[PDB]
Amino acid sequence: KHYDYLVIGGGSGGVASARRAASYGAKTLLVEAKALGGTCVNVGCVPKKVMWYASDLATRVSHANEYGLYQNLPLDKEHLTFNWPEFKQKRDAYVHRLNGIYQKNLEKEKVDVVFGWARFNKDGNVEVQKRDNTTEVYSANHILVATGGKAIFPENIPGFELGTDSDGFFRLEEQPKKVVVVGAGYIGIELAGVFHGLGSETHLVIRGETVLRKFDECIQNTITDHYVKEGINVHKLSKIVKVEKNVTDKLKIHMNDSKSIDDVDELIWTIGRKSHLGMGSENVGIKLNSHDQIIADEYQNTNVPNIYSLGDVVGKVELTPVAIAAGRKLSNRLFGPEKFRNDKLDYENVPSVIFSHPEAGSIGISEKEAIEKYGKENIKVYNSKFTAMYYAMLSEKSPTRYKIVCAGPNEKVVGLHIVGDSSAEILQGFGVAIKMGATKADFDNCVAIHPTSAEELVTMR
Amino acid sequence: KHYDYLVIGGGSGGVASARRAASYGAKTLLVEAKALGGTCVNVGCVPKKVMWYASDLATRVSHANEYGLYQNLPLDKEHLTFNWPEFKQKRDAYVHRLNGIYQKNLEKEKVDVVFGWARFNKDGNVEVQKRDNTTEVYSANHILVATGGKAIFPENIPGFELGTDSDGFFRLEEQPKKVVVVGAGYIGIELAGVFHGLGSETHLVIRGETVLRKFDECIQNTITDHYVKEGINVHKLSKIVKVEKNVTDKLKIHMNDSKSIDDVDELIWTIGRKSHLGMGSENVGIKLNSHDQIIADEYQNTNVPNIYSLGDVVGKVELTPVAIAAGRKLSNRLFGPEKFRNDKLDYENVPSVIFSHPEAGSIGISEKEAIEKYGKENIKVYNSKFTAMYYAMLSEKSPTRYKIVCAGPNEKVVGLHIVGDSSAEILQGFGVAIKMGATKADFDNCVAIHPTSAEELVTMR
Ligand SMILES: Cc1cc2nc3c(=O)[nH]c(=O)nc-3n(C[C@H](O)[C@H](O)[C@H](O)COP(=O)(O)OP(=O)(O)OC[C@H]3O[C@@H](n4cnc5c(N)ncnc54)[C@H](O)[C@@H]3O)c2cc1C
Ligand SMILES: Cc1cc2nc3c(=O)[nH]c(=O)nc-3n(C[C@H](O)[C@H](O)[C@H](O)COP(=O)(O)OP(=O)(O)OC[C@H]3O[C@@H](n4cnc5c(N)ncnc54)[C@H](O)[C@@H]3O)c2cc1C
Ligand SMILES: *SC[C@H](NC(=O)CC[C@H](N)C(=O)O)C(=O)NCC(=O)O
Ligand SMILES: *SC[C@H](NC(=O)CC[C@H](N)C(=O)O)C(=O)NCC(=O)O
Ligand SMILES: *[C@@H]1O[C@H](CO)[C@@H](O)[C@H](O)[C@H]1NC(C)=O
Ligand SMILES: *[C@@H]1O[C@H](CO)[C@@H](O)[C@H](O)[C@H]1NC(C)=O
Repeated sequence: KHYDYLVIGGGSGGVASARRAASYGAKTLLVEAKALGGTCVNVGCVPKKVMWYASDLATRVSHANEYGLYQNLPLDKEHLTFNWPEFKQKRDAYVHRLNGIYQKNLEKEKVDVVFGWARFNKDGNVEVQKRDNTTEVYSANHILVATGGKAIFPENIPGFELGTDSDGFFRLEEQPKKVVVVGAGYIGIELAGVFHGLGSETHLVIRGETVLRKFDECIQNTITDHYVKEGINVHKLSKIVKVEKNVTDKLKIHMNDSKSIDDVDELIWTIGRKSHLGMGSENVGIKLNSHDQIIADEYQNTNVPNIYSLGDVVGKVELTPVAIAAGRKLSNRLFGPEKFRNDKLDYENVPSVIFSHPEAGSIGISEKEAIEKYGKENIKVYNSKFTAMYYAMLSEKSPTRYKIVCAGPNEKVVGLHIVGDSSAEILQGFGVAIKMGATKADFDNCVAIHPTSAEELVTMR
Repeated sequence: KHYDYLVIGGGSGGVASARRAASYGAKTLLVEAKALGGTCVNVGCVPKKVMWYASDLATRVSHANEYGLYQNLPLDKEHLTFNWPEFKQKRDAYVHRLNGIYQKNLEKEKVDVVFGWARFNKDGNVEVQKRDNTTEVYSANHILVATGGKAIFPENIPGFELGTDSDGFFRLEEQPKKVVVVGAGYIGIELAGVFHGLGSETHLVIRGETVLRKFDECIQNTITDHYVKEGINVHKLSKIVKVEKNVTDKLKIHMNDSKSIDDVDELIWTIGRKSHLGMGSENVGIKLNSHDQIIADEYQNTNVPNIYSLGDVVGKVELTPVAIAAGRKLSNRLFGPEKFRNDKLDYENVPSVIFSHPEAGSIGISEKEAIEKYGKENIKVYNSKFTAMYYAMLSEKSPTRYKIVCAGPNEKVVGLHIVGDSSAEILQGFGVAIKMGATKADFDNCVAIHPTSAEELVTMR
């Protein structure tokens, strides 16, 4: 009936926060409507990366013959086959095991877990409609709303329902021969890369001239250009204006430039996500912003006493590690030692990665943002363009592009943006240095590791 | 016939130093007896990593079927083939191409290049026997000796001449079916990994219980154990006492414990390197240590006025980036602006990598060294053991092992030691942070990147 901490949402932030609270001794209840691990584990980071690994390997196999390997076998694009149904099962099995582990951990850390739809009632308590069909009402001293987000559909577009969202991607049981992905965000860029690496004719529809418009132009241009060069059909300056189903059962996409894409087996909208508001938040007076996101201050406090919110539902830096960290720091503050009274997450200079092909990474501000904030006169930029040594033995090539953005007379690194193989793994350490206030001189103050790609970052202009 | 700077040795340090000196306006002469780029380019870092890419890809292809790819093709260990002769040709082509680029750069940066054996005469000048069949004598105000090293042969062992060294590895025209590598050093560990990944029955002979005994025990144990598990035959507590050749043309290697390895096609000694002397060191008074290495102070000064030395010939931290950096800083000091009159390389906390399978990385001191230096009571160690997500879809597995060694009440990071896929690329950034004086709290002060392996380093114990 009554708890110290009740968490609505079994995702990245909810799970982390519940666990941290319980670690400090706090009768904690966690309510999840679907599966533990939320978006990341079930239809996000995890299954996307597994598919990424498959796509990545498909490409690598096409290099083997040149690398002198398996020369009696035709390891080329033409003979590429991918057993989508079987791989799908293994992927689902892995995700299912992770759910089990999560449920196991929460029980062992003494967090009570209930499955059902949670909602606020007028009294300020939480009604949970259970999966055993009962409906229980619970009370608590502290309540965290970490319900995450959900894909946006372009409901103004006739035929829009004929396509799915990223969740739909993960439900696909067969591989589409021809796929159209809409949106220049990282989710779409990643899915498009995966589809193409696995053999599907792949189309990516974007409003502007370049993908990944939230990132530095170096990332935008390199990924845009490489996607086009490798065979991903990028429709620039385009918006879908109508979708229809044929004789054949395939879709036909109608663009605003009057062009079209015919014989499409699958259409996926990846045009943003919105806050997953299903609770009775109105029943407790939780203020929403003009984008229907829950408002939260720097301590994750909503406007309502003893109600907190974080993660995608708030919508500030929508990444799994961020929610986890905010979740943990909130629990430190509410239930931890006195030294954590003012604990909060620093949301600036969070590094992030795009599992495109090639991968990309970014932390800090873009060159354009740096010029705006500090003025041209005070921005120094370092660039490096090269092809990794791995491609020396190959006719096919992939770009590596490193950009360091510096501000002030000490050349403080305010942005680091990279494109190329291994970027995902390279960035973390540099992230630690940048959070330490690293300058260009600091990057230069570590001897290089040879031969590597990362090495280029400590020996530029 | 007279120069500002004469550099003996066209390798990592020599080339870097010559170019930096010439950049400042200095009539510079570079003398190389073989090929520009030295050990690294011709018989070191470069061709070893190219071969590494081959073995790495060979392993990767054996995971493709599991990853649902090319399932009509038998992509297993049993069907592995490697066209060693053809790949050798491409590898040499790439190296030859790098030689050309170096010659091009140097003559573009106004360094005179002469091929020949250089030696000091009694006058203190340098006579060079050329390929003109000429023999000129040159004088200079400043002389750098950067002649590198060479493999040690165990001349006390009968039949020792029946094996080669790492140079010989790169001369191999055909793949040996059964190969023996001797020594626990990083060069032999790498070569053993390559041989095994490419299908040869591989044997590694070591004096102790573990490989890589200069590194932290975590690296030693993990690589040792994985090599055994893999199928690399590691002969521990052993030493070769006799080598012989049969009828057959194959070798029989006799051990000190009365065991044997017969039908061996190739034997490679990788038991250390020694300074490559042979110039007229004696004619000029250059002092050598008890290991026959040239002595050099913190400014790379030998005991002789206007004669400097660095790189493998001195033998302090034998890596390409180190020689390059020392070469550059020397030129800054000798010919650069007033600013650099006390420029010198910091040889502490130089990061280094081992291209084993899996790769490993290390910077700073081992746990044992820390305890010895700071005392048990002041050392805290963080460990993390896990299998990368890539293996989730596979039956075969590979370990990832991260160790952070901390000293003092601020938990200053004094050692970072890692084993696992991507380690080579992960380490650099962390190296920058350690040279900044990173503490554990600093590692923790950057938000994680999910999903990656590096992530584990900023979220530990
Ligand atoms: C395709 C895709 C790929 C991504 N890849 C990455 C990546 O590689 N790296 C990364 O850092 N981030 C990635 N993200 C983002 C990441 O998934 C999110 O930032 C993260 O999941 C947010 O966690 P959260 O706790 O805010 O909410 P979520 O993780 O979304 O979990 C919210 C939970 O609340 C539950 N819930 C909602 N309402 C109720 C209710 N009323 N009662 C009970 N339960 C309820 C939902 O079932 C859900 O389980 C990806 C996202 C997507 C969509
Ligand atoms: C198998 C192997 C793998 C390695 N892998 C790596 C790696 O991955 N990363 C890394 O950082 N390091 C690696 N190293 C180490 C690296 O190669 C050396 O540290 C580096 O080459 C040292 O450069 P140097 O300038 O000191 O001498 P070198 O690079 O050895 O060059 C010395 C030059 O001097 C010339 N010379 C000698 N005497 C004379 C003379 N009398 N007249 C004219 N010329 C002369 C030689 O021909 C040679 O070209 C590896 C080494 C080996 C052997
Ligand atoms: S990825 C190569 C880099 N390109 C960019 O940085 C583009 C930046 C935008 N154009 C900006 O916002 O202005 C790069 O290194 N460019 C170097 C160059 O000289 O163009
Ligand atoms: S790679 C795993 C780590 N092992 C070691 O550090 C071995 C060290 C030596 N054998 C030694 O200290 O004698 C590891 O995680 N060790 C954890 C530990 O508690 O030692
Ligand atoms: C189609 O829509 C895009 C996206 O807004 C726009 O840039 C482009 O100009 C439009 N094409 C037309 C109207 O010709
Ligand atoms: C063989 O040599 C190794 C290395 O010195 C030593 O450890 C071992 O004890 C020797 N074995 C015997 C039986 O002498």
